[PDB]
Amino acid sequence: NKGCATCSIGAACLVDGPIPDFEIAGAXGLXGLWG
Repeated sequence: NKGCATCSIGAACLVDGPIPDFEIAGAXGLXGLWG
């Protein structure tokens, strides 16, 4: 959806590898995953 534009980036901490820890910096991406 055009609503979740404030965080079109996407949810990805990367803490599941390099170990940067919940490095999302914009979970808004979820707003787009649905619309």
